[PDB]
Amino acid sequence: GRVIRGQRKGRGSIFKSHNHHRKGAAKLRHLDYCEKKGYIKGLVKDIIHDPGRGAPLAKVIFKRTEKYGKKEELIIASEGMFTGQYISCGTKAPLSVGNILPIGKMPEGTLICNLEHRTGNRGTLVKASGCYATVVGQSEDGKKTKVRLPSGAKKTIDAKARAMVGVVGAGGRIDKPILKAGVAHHKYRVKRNCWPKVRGVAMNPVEHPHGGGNHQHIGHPSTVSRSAPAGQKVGLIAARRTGLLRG
RNA sequence: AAUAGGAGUAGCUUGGGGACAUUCGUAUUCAGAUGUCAGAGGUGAAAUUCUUAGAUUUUCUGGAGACGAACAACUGCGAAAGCAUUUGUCUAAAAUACUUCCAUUAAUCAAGAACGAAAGUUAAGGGAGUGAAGACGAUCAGAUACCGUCGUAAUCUUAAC
RNA sequence: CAUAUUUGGUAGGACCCGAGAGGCUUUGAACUAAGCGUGAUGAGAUUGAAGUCAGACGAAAGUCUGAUGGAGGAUCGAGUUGAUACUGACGUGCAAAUCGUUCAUUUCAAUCACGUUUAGGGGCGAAAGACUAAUCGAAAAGCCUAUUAGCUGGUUAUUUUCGAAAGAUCUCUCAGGAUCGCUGGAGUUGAUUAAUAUAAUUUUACCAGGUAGAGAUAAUGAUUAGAGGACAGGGCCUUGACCUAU
RNA sequence: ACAUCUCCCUAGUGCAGAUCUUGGUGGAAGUAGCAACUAUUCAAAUGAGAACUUUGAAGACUGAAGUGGAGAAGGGUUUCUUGUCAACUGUGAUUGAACAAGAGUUAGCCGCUCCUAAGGGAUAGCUGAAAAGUGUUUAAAGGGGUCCCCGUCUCAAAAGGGAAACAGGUUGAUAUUCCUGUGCCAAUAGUAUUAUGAGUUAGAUGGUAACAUAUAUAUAAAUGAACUCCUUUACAUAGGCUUUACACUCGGGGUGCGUUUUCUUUGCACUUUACCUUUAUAACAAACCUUGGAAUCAAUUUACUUGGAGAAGAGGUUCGUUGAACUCAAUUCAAAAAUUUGUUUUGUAGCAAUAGUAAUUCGUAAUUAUCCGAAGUGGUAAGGACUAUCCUUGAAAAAAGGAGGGAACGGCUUUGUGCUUUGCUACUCUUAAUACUUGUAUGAGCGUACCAACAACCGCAUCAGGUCUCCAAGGUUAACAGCCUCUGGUUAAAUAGAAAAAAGUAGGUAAGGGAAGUCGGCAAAAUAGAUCCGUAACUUCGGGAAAAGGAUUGGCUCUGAGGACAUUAAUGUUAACUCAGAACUGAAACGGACAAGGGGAAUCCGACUGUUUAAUUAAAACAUAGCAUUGUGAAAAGCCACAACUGGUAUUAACACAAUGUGAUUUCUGCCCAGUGCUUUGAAUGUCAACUUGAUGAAAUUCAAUCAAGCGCAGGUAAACGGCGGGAGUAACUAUGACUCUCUUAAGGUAGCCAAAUGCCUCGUCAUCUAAUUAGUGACGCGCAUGAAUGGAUUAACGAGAUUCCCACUGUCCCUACUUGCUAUCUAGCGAAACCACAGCCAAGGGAACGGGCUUGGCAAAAUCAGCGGGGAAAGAAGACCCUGUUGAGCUUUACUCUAGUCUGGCUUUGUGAAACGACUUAAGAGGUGCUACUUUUAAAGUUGUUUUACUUAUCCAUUUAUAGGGAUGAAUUUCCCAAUAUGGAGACAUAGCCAGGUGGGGAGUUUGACUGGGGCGGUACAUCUGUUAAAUAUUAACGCAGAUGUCCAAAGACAAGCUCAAAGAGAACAGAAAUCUCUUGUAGACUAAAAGGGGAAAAGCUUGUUUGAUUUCUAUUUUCAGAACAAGUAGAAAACGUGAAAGCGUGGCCUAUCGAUCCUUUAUAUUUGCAAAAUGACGUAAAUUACUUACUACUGUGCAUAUAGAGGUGUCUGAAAAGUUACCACAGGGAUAACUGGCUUGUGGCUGCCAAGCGCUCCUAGCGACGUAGCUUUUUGAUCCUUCGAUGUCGGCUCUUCCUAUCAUUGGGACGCAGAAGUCUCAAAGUGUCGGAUUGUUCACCCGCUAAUAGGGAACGUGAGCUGGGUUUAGACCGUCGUGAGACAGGUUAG
Repeated sequence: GRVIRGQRKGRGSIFKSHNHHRKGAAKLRHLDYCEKKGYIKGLVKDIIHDPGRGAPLAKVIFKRTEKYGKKEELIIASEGMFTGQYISCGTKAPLSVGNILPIGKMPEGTLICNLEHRTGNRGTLVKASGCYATVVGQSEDGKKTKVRLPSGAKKTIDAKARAMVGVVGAGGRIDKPILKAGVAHHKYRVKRNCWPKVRGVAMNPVEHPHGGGNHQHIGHPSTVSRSAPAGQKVGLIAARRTGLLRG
């Protein structure tokens, strides 16, 4: 028939992300010898808003270890971070909020954010506003550490991999309801080309397979296998249970 | 200076009074193991139910929610509602004592206000057991009930009511 | 056998003309769609949120009342952007959608410009199969291509001679085809001896019949009456059936 | 230049036609027409000629959102002057944006040009046959530095960023650009001179401070390297406050003109001032500093702001506005004083009056005189300080600037080696100018007309269309509105004139009533501005709301309220306009024109602001917040793209991304996991692939064996798809049925809801509204076919929403009339088209069944002008409807066949050890019936295959400018101990390649018969068999009739032999109507496998005996019929037999039915064959023996191929492997075929009869009239398919006319069951009449009312170039039911 909207989205085109307002990639400090063996203290010089990210960025100054003068990083701002706050990063760094530490050096039940799945990958996990991970265990012979993702899922990473003490800024953001369609427009204007998000069942069956039927019938199961073709994967892929969640 | 009232001061006074943090125990439950081999659960009496893919039963780890038993009483505190693990913090309270201070401040109170079990509402968590609803097996003259097995909403916490 | 010409059949454009299409390679986003960057543009009025002040009452908690204040995808609203209705005018137009009057829109999901992105079973779509340059349920350009068409239309001087069928069989066959029938040409045989062969004809012989007719007293199926006789019903008598000729 | 007919060859060889092709041309026709946009007149001039050329005078208009200026796109000499009139300038034409000849656009400073962005193109790579797809990503690469330190490139904005020019003048046409004047900017090489200030005997100063300081012609010059850090460039929206400028107004003096009978100390015009001088100062909102030290809070804005983290106060300083303000400068005199203040005189601060304006005189073109005092409005624009909002915080680089840092450092003379130590003291900097040398030592290139539409661009064109941006006067007013005015512009629009009716169109206006109108109050009218009152139900408490409903409003003369300055609380000087009150006044008229809500009572749907079908569609559809759901923790994830490599989501990370469903609020969301889905666990486990492994054979082969997934088994899931019953009985009246019973499911509909845009029946029943209610509204609810995220139920606000009603209101209507403009009309001018077989009076007839022509009748006498719509089955477009095609296309599925995707298994890439598990080999032993022969057990001894695991170098990922080996809100630049692949992570699994099973409407390609009383459900008349239809040989059709068929049979076959059946009567224990037995009678009345019809009695039936001929081979034939096939038969023949005593009979069934090509498969069969140069018995039988000896032999490997014979099947049966769907559709045909008329018929409908049994007290017939029976008609409905599908416009209403009679009334009568009054049946009669509403889509129907009565029909179902568009019936949409679905519905609804 005619290609479905989700399949059309991957052709790239006008569906590339709206990066104009966005201030640079939010990746943490890279691992180095100074971080590995000791620690570095830096100063948070400014806090700035990014709208692609759910929370602010923090402009942090370190002094060039291999050379001379001042170097600026962009860290994700923890809640309770402030301008003129001192941030410490490294193996021998003290335990305190917003510090950047290997997960092995956290005491259990601590709350942390900006986890990395491998050492020096620069905070690839736990980046959204108000969010946090919990350390849920430390290996008896070391090397591994067990942490709990903000989904509630438990995962085991190497102890060497870094994370950032405390919770991400701008928490409770989802608690306010969306007031109006213009507010929704302003949100999508800085995000992605993705909206208005029209129903599939309304359309021609030709142009979305939930479509057709004189009185807008679905006419076929809405639960789809993950083994299905991409153009067939319009419905609920690999749906273990459907209906209202209960218990 | 009231066998009235208020305020003070004193004592390693008192107590499950209130709030916040903290911490322990146990059963239960889940997951990971563990060893068995036929039944195990369940009742007026059974069946529904679970079990050879190893149930029930044994012992161990790790997690989780829940509660605080026995001790514990013609026992304590609280305005009442209500309040029982450990320690800490912030708090209030009454009596006793007083050759301490005040000098009638009082009593009970339409109006108005605060707090107010259980359930109910609304939102976030959390959601183990228990378990309104609901589902089966019976029971029985029939039984939509008592009884059995399963089991959502709720019970728990925060935030409003 | 060779050769000349013919006519018929078959393949080819094959009597000329006619589709809807299908494939291949390019070209378009000046319109229009959605997105982006850089810029602009939006008379005038109306309502009067929060906060602030003042005053009043209230033991208290608190409550009122008047200003101030200046909120809102708030209100009306010229214009701008549209385009509801008059099924208005117009309907060989001023115009292959205009014009008049009415009406919606007017501070935001706003409007406008320019530049820019995404291209054909592809895009893009606040979904109507919408739009993608007077082009769309698959754009434009060129080609395979003179595509194919059992179907529609047309198919050109003269005289003379013979002159039909619209039955049949099989057919994914019923608007068609093939093959039979009927027709023509060409030849040969027979014929010329008033004949024999021969014949949509009768004659005399000779058969074969079961339709019209006719029948119920011949059978079958019906079917209306009485009469004569030796198992049953009614209330020793009567009714029937049943036999027998009608 | 032409012939040949003398003969003969050859051909692009003969036209009326093809909606033929091409070209020309007519009738239509001097007609249609030249109608947007308020208007021209007079005179003159030019010229051949003037309504529309030019000049003047008038009249007018555009009316600062301008037909006015400017600019962008686009055009491109269209510009301008000078000519000019063949054609053009839809009239005229002397005009011209036509034609001809020329002329004309001048830049260091305005743009472009430059910079980067969104973007684009490449290098580096890497893929891909290439083409291309990508773009730092596995690089030995443009800059700065005494060999070192940095670095992907490149194009991309004529509105972002971006140095630097203004004023006046001037041309026929350009001017920021030419000219005059004044400036501004960037560079501006070397050397030598000079002047300018610094510093020296290697870097100034003041100020407590914030900070300030060079005034040289010229504010020049105030040390500084590497290496660093900032800042400008550089940014949203909204609301007020404020400052300046231009604009606008008033008042005074000065100038000229204007009005001037009368009045006016009047009206108008002019009274000018730029950049540039870090312009100097003044002023002010801010910011900051010194002092100061505040609760009794103060300072303070429209707004709140600020303060011991130091406010008020006092005194400064800075920035920004501004741009001659103010002592600003000079001079003067007085005082300060060894430099400062006061007073006088000057000056538009320079630019600057010489330039501008109004003037004034004087002619070759020159002079003179003039040019300024106060203020107010708040319209533009900009800035400022602020304040608020975002689940959104609002580009970048080039370029420029500031700060940190502390590298480097006189000149002369001289040893030693550009470096170092000694001796000496105008020197070292720094701007500008000059001279001299060094290529020629200053200013690149492009654009610059005109239009910007009122004719230059796009629209096929001087097209009422479209087309971006800025400039914005006066009055009225809220006002950039509307109306009128000044500046500037224009009076051209494809024409004029004359006349003025119809008709048209744009407008007006109308008595009395007031929606009786129609689809609907459509249209039109009424309302309407402000100020003052007053404002309900209901409500999510915000709204409703300008609700509703009232009142007031002119002009004049008064009164009050609201400022600013300065004299000590009073007195003065002095302003803008707005409000409020009161008199008087008038035709109570007054928002006067001008703009300018109609409302209410309700129902229904969508909550809302939003959006949509460009040109028939704005909504009830879509979006939307809100609710809910699924998947995914990550480079080996989700989700998507690409051929490949590689991308995108992703500058991402669960408060996230992707995928869905529902759709504000409110209230809730019952049951079912069976079905169809999706999903969870797996060797116990059924099935289930390649490779692999073993067994077999001589091998090919043939066999087994193997934890693959999948399915299957077993769970989970309904806010997955979806679904949600039927009967009986039952209560002291009557009724119903809580209650009882029951079959049945996966569950049997719970909360609700209703004849609702949801109820077939149905216009359901009751109310209520009305006058009348199929409508509306409230109800009821066994509901064809309501109902719970298919979201149900309920909702205020809200609507270019759908619907009803009421009030005001009205020319909708009674019932039309009068009127204006513009047209029409007539003239002059210019001047088409569609259409057109030939044509053009009727009536009837026949006819292809409705004729303009034909036949017979009526008839029929030129030419026209103005109209009009009866006809030309008028025009058009190859019927969009319907049917048909072995044409399509679109769409869907559990149609057929695939396939991208995807999962899983296998092999390669793919290495190295260790442990555990098996096999094999070597060592030692053992056992057996005569110098000679054989076989077995044990080592975990030696080698090898497997499972587990460790290791990394393969491989893969990540990371960084590839930066110390491991262990205890400053500033950073010239340990100790242990140790001796860029870094981690993953890793022989991935991955990739190649195979393989599975999944796979994501995508591809395709199929979805025929007959057919149209199409379709149905049937088979589609292969067949009987009788009959069938008309006496035979032949013969229909969806003719009555039927049968797809077999059955080891006997029900074959032969022989014997027998006679059905029945009836008469008899016999149990025993009867039927049981068995007997006698008599018995032409078949039985039976013959099965249909129906034929035939059959010593049988063809029944019983019995023997058997398998129901056998092999072959003809001639007969049937169907081609006289092919197949199938069925008949008569024989050649065999072998079976049976009978023999004759004989037996080649299936007593006869007429019981069935299937090619290709393919399979088993039979053969002294017959083949597998392509040869062979496979067998060296057989002989001889020979040095050997490639020599003869002679019917019988010769596996496998495949044949040949002949069957069988396995095609029932759409002379033989495709083939489902749905289109109201999104297209094409080819079709009157070979529906829906429309007509036609035939008249079943059905309607009308009229005949009769005589009854009814009519009594009485056949006054009136009736059955049971019966005859006609007529086509206003009924049918039957039909002759006519038309290259089109006869598909219902109804309105309007308008005519015909009929089968008369309802009026006229004349007849009869009566008739006393009259009536009334009833009836005849001549078609002259005349036959109505208002309510309800409808409506013929019809049905109320209410009038009437005098409210008859019935025809006219192409009267009447669409007469209208209307409500309805059936295009494309959008809704609900129910049905369909898995897409979709469907003479089911309902809205928009077209």
